[PDB]
Amino acid sequence: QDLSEALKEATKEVHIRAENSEFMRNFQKGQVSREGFKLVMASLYHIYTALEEEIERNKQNPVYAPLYFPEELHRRAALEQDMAFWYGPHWQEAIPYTPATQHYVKRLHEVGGTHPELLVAHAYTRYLGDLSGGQVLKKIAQKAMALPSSGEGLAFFTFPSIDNPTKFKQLYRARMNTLEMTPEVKHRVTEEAKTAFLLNIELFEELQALLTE
Ligand code: HEM
Repeated sequence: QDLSEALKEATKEVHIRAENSEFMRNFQKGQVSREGFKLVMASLYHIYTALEEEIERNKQNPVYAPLYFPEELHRRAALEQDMAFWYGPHWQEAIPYTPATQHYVKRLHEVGGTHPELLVAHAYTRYLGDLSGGQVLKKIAQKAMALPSSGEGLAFFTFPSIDNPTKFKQLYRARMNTLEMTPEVKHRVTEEAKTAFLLNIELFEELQALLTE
């Protein structure tokens, strides 16, 4: 069984749970405020910072290297424009760093430092999602929050070096299938992908509590 297929199978059920999180329902219903959006976006800032720092540490390692697409995928410079937009010039000393965000960053550093062969799980989970449901979330954000088509505030959702997200995703899946793959690596990669989804679910449960409690 191809890694891309194995991953899709392993994560299809938790994906259902992820897209039907309370925070995400509210999001999809058009019920998303400036405050909430700022929270989530700050949290993603720390997360992709960690992910991308670990991608860079392992860019020449053959267990990840074929998935190394900084120009097309990396989100950090984008998230920097977005933080400046949402939090202002001094956003670096403004933005929150929640405990669930930290738990996520911490795992990212463990994977990147000790188990680089799983790093694919974490890039899969985030980047492919961004190129799928992220695109739908983007249109909802624009309508709900009156964000202009020029794109300010939504750099995270914008992939100017990818012309066709669908064909790119196909390319990425195919590449995933060229990684050296043993049963031990395949099993563990698909477990880590599930953990990645859970980390995301936990982040959203925490953001939603913060918006109420
Ligand atoms: C309202 C929220 C969401 C919607 C509407 C949504 C929608 C989608 C749709 C329609 C696809 C299929 C596209 C294709 O086959 O190429 C997809 C794939 C994916 N999504 Fe989501 N999604 C949402 C949230 C999430 C979250 C929170 C994550 C991860 C944290 C995520 C990760 C992925 C991944 C990794 C894939 C690729 C599956 C694969 O083709 O192997 N999605 N999503």
